[PDB]
Amino acid sequence: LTFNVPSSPPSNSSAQLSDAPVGVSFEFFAFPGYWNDVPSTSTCLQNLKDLSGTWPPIRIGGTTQDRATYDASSSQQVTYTVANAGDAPSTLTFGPSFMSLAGTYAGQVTIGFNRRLNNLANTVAAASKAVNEINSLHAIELGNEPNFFSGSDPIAQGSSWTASADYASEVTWQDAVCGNLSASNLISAGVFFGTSPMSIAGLTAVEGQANSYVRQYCSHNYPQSKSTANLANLMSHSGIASQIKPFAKEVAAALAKNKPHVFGETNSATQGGGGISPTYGAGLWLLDYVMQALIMGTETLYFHHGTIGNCQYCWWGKYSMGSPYFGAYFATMALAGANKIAPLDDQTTGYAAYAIYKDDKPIRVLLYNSDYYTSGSRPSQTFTLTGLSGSTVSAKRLTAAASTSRVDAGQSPTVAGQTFENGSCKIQGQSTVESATVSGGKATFTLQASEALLVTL
Ligand SMILES: *[C@@H]1O[C@H](CO)[C@@H](O)[C@H](O)[C@H]1NC(C)=O
Ligand SMILES: *[C@@H]1O[C@H](CO)[C@@H](O)[C@H](O)[C@H]1NC(C)=O
Repeated sequence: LTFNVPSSPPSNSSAQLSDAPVGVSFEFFAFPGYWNDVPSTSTCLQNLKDLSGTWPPIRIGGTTQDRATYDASSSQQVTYTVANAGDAPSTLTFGPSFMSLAGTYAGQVTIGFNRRLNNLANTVAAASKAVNEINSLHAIELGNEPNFFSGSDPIAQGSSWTASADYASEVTWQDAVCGNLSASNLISAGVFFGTSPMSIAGLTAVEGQANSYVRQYCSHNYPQSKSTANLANLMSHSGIASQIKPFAKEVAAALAKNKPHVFGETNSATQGGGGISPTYGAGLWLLDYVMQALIMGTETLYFHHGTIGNCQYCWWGKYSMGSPYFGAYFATMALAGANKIAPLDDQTTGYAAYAIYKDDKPIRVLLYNSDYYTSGSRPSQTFTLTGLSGSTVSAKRLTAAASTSRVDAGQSPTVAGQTFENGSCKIQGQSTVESATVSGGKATFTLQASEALLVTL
């Protein structure tokens, strides 16, 4: 199989990309623990900034943002109790210094505040403090996954919680927050899990003049639950194309309002992840999902990091690295300084090829073999690229022993031979770069099942 690399961006290219499309979401209550108690956080984020030149954008939110109340007179960043360190708190408070800690991050920061408890004055005070403390503030969410609120939540005001109820609530909360802050272009609106029963298409229809308050429209996407866990299905190249397709309408609806779309919270599987979430294959999902989502028109994807020590989809923890970080790293490397990406394949098979442009010139090609592999002879697929200049190209390979490979259990993936230190996220090992001949403007590469290859032109 053979892909031509066009000399300028194809018609099915992505829009002009963000300086750092691969971002990170941190569970609200846990954010200070990530900054204070998890030495890998600093280095894992610095490694990605080292590739792209831009700090990964971050988002601080999740279900616990709708369990949280702002305490203007607390000198604590976050105050809560849990019976078991693996549990998320049922209630918590956060001080101004929570926003101050967010404000120490140099990359774009999105922070999520509470709408479920209907404490509008308290959320307005939190928003004003966020604007004062967070120089790199990007956006503020007013409620997380409002599609999961019910008639028993304060925000529902003793009436059924419907899509229409949410959309009207969001307009009122956008107007109150922005009116109080004399602000516009600030709110990360929707924040919906999937596209039903609430959608960006429905919300945008209702926003009217409240769109000037919106910074971006936000979707959450988790392809699987612990119950639908299937690693082959997750990482499948054509399966990813199907999986994201319902969001195309959402992206269209945001961009029609001249507002970017984001996946402001996304990861492989729900409830902190299941048995497939810590695997290399989940990293390969992440890599390909990022590329397809950006071509679809999303600006940024923010990959969720949950309870410290009880999070299967996390890129890192206190003591160990996670296989999925390799997908985030490789994605960041593929996109670094790039203006555009285009799909060279038709997304009907397991095999992907993407041309990556800078200044409307092809600079890299990303190749992906999504075939699932755990035992026996490992299959492979040859990829031929045409329209190349020169005598030679270089490549870096992402591989591991198996689709199931976990860093714990000692089957760390490698990115061009390198790994990341448990407990620090420091880069380890000698980088190996592959060479391939160019003859008649053609080069051929071989990817084993469950591999990716980044070719530099
Ligand atoms: C600001 O917030 C309050 C709720 O605290 C709301 O009643 C009021 O209408 C808001 N003011 C403006 C100007 O939007
Ligand atoms: C993108 O367009 C190219 C032609 O320029 C076509 O070969 C390829 O299949 C297309 N891919 C998709 C996913 O539309």
